[PDB]
Amino acid sequence: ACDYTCGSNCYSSSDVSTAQAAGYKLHEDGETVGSNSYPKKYNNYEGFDFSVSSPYYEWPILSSGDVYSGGSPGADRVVFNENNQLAGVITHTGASGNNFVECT
Ligand SMILES: [Ca+2]
Repeated sequence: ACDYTCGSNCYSSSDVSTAQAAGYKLHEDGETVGSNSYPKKYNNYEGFDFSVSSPYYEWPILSSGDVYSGGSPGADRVVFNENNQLAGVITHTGASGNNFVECT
């Protein structure tokens, strides 16, 4: 089964854990990767019920299972906070322009 489903993408807890670890390390190092510069600050304008406190940061999680290294980031993102706590997994799949919907 999928622990998280973003549109047609299936993710296991292992996959979110791995993506989060990479994003958080970049966060600690003050570094970013890709043309859009990830990890970047996540603003919760959609008002998703996370039980972890802000600030929040978004990092791409890839359907391939590969850790994001540049190139196309796809539509899915792992949201983590300043204390390296997982807030959730979101996606642009099925949302107009910059809206996000939560993975199921
Ligand atoms: Ca996987």
